Amino acid sequence: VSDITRFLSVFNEPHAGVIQAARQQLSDEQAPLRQKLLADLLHHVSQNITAETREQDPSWFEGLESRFRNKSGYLRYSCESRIRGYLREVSAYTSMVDEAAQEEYLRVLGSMCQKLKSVQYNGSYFDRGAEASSRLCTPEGWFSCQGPFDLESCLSKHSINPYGNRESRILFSTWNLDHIIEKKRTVVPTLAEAIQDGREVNWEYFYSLLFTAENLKLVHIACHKKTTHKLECDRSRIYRPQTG
Amino acid sequence: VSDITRFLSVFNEPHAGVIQAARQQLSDEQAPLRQKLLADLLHHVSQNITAETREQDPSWFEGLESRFRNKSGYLRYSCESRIRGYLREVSAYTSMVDEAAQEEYLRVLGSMCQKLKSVQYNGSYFDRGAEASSRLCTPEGWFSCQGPFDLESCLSKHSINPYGNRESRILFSTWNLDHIIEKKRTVVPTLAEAIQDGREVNWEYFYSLLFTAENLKLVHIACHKKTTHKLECDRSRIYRPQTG
Ligand SMILES: [Mg+2]
Ligand SMILES: [Mg+2]
Ligand SMILES: [Pb+2]
Ligand SMILES: [Pb+2]
Ligand SMILES: [Zn+2]
Ligand SMILES: [Zn+2]
Repeated sequence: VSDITRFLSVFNEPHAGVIQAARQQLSDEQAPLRQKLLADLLHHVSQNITAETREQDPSWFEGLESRFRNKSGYLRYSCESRIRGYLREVSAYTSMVDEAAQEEYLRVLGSMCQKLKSVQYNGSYFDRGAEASSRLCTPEGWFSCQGPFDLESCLSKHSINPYGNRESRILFSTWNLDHIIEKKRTVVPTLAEAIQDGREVNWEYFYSLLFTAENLKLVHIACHKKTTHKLECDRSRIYRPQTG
Repeated sequence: VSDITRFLSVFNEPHAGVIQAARQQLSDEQAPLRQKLLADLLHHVSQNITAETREQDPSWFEGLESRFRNKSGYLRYSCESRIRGYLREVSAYTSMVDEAAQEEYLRVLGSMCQKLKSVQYNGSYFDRGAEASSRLCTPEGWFSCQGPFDLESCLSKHSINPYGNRESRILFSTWNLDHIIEKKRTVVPTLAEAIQDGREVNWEYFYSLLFTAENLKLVHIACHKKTTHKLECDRSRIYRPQTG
């Protein structure tokens, strides 16, 4: 059954008449399953990961505004958006906070924003060619599913390289940056409750929870459990230590 | 280059030691691309489309409530949800309607709901084993991307069988029932404006537009243009003909 090696051998490296071959078998209608595999294979091969600029691989950029000249640049922007989205969701909550603590909330929410700008909304997480302690991918653009929140790794071994294909760039939209300790369900509200407590809040902790890879797992959609994460915040890290 | 035929030949029909083979090459770490193709192949093969009950293929049902015993049944429910979702979105608009026409809107919105219940929210669209003039798939469960709204067919030839795999069932979540004439952008508001007109509204027309395959294209995420569909409603079908 060692057969396969010879198969993965030819179907991996493109630049051949294989691309112009698989396409023919596709045009020439076939069974649903065979058509699938064939469509997938063409996808797998019709790729150009190495290209970085719109000039050398404009296909990738189809549909993206013009400001986007570089791939890393777009993905960086994309990541910044999800995270900026989390910051918005956090402000929207100021209303469900006690009017008495509503001021401090905004004060705290302001600090988190400065720090976010200070780090450029962590857009660094999606762009290869960034410090290795910042990116979530290999310098080639390969991301690995980190498995569901309640597991150590991805049992299916999901991966994806949004950099070498237009469809690939779009599928990455389905990959989620999932909060281990749910942000809406638990972190934000705990944040509110902590600010009303009276003790000085260690907002940096909530920052970690809300916008950092410390509490974010990058998962493929099949590893995004939409069920409740039965986790809670760390009682001991919520408030700033009183220096006795 | 006719090679491939021999390849798609072995990689399509499972039930062999091939499954227990590809898995080994996966465990035995490899290059990112080879690992990809390999992970995908395992996916492609680890399938059981023919199974219909939770009893004969419980793997598929992982994560679904217990009430769901049958596959078609779940997918039917799933479809009904998207469509019921469109009905909600339509009610939520009653507030942005003139108070004077706000009553009729609810009257009309009521009629559409009766008809929807009368047809079971068209959940029929997703379940194989339904009248051939109702399903969007083959009796085996195969759906074909109908390409973007502004095109006749899917150039990439996207297909998917949510019935033979858990991950497959979840990916179908990314496949969208896209309104050709945008519902929020154009149909709903036209509906509101038409009800304020004074002439008798042919609400059945808007029904078609809002909940039927007459105005819904089933597209893979890569064929869901989120750009504006520069279309408008048919001026001549909005109002009921005055019998002269
Ligand atoms: Mg989540
Ligand atoms: Mg749409
Ligand atoms: Pb701000
Ligand atoms: Pb109703
Ligand atoms: Zn995974
Ligand atoms: Zn398509």
